[PDB]
Amino acid sequence: PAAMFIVNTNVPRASVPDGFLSELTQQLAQATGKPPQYIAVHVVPDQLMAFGGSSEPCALCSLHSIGKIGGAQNRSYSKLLCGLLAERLRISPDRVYINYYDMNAANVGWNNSTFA
Amino acid sequence: PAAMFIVNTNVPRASVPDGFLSELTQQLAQATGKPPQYIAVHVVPDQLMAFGGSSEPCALCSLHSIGKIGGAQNRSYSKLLCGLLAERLRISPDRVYINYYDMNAANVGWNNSTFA
Amino acid sequence: PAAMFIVNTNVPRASVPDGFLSELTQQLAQATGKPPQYIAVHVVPDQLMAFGGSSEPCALCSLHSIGKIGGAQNRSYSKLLCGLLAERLRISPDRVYINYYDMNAANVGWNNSTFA
Ligand SMILES: CC(C)C(=O)c1c(C(C)C)nn2ccccc12
Ligand SMILES: [Cl-]
Ligand SMILES: [Cl-]
Ligand SMILES: [Cl-]
Ligand SMILES: [Cl-]
Ligand SMILES: [Cl-]
Ligand SMILES: [Cl-]
Repeated sequence: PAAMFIVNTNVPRASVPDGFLSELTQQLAQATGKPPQYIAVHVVPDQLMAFGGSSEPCALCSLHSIGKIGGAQNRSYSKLLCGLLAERLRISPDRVYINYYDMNAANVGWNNSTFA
Repeated sequence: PAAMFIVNTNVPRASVPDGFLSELTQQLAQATGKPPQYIAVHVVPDQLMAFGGSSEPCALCSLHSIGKIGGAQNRSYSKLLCGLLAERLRISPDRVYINYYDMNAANVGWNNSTFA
Repeated sequence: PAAMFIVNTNVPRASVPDGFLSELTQQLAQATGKPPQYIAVHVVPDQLMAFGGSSEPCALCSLHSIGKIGGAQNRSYSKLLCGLLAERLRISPDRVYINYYDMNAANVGWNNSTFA
């Protein structure tokens, strides 16, 4: 099992609250049902980005996961993650995209091998 | 509908025009047939990169879109995007890769939900 | 053909050895059997990341390739790449993920066209 979440945003680094990586780890572990040991997170502030031609605060994110991806699940993840970006980074949820990827275990490397 | 274009390059931030993200937004809106509101753009300069073993200017890019991806369309997008990168960032078109992704609406989160 | 490898890490830039990009290019050319001219590499240090809730050294990587991706092949790449990250960046192999992508030629743009 593995899942990784990346958020790219134009919000300044100083605006990312202390503990944000830990919150994302914890809340994604809950949402996906995976042990937090297997969750990786990456937050990239201060980016040169635009959404709909506006450079107001926005985010482009991805969640790659071995399983636990699907229509209803992804709706739930989007409510969780957009809520966090709004409440913690002050980004409007209508200025967030999250791309979701269901990875085959054979296509995820870890510890000198793969999960297959 | 949604599309997102990301360009990672070793060219310096000062060499990225201030209007580039808007230029990309408008040209991609035209190319995909989508209103510009649905187009997001992310440019990442000053990267540590090599292309073919050389660190002359280069770009690694991706275009993710809900639909409007396919053999012929992608041939056309490559001309558009190579043209823009050549003119505005001074990158030779033979030092550009663009990975194309046709996303299912169910796998694109936006505004606390997905597009499905 | 085409292949591209990206490594995102929290390790500082100063700890990435001189010659690291060239080592990645050459080792990936050997591993994939593709000429180095077709291989692009991208290293992104100093990132805000966590792996398993910890911000000890870690890496999130991806290898996109037209072909040369599969169960056994990916195991082999993971041993190679984790080995390099361990010896050169001092990152433990159990704090590395590598996502592997077999791209269709029609979905890889280069030089005003695609590979199809
Ligand atoms: C024949 C073309 C499509 C090709 O494979 C490439 C060529 C030619 C010169 C064989 N150079 N090159 C550099 C980076 C990526 C791809 C290529
Ligand atoms: Cl589901
Ligand atoms: Cl996969
Ligand atoms: Cl098409
Ligand atoms: Cl998809
Ligand atoms: Cl294989
Ligand atoms: Cl593909």
